[PDB]
Amino acid sequence: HAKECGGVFTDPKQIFKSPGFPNEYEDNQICYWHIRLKYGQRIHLSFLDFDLEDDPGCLADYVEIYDSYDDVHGFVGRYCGDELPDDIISTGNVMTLKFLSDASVTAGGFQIKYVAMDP
Ligand SMILES: [Ca+2]
Ligand SMILES: [Co+2]
Repeated sequence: HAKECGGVFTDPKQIFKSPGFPNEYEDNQICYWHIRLKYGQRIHLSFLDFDLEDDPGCLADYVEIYDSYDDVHGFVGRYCGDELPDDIISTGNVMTLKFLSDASVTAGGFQIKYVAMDP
């Protein structure tokens, strides 16, 4: 139980896993993680593991990161393949992660850490 993932996260620190990790993710997976810390705090995001389906535009499988509390504002990047994306630091107290896999081809998945940064 199961292909369940995401929600809102307000703790100082957490490691997000792709559903099933360390098993490969499944097809047709969508997950949203919304990080919200205290006003004045920022988010240091780091990639422990990253292995998704690869294609030139990441049109199939991807993890998207937003420097905001939605998946509309402050788009920082879209990632796939087996390269570890560089660390991401938020400009504010909010960050949004979206994972999507399409109908075919799976890979190892990911573990992504965030930690609070104080002023
Ligand atoms: Ca796929
Ligand atoms: Co606007």
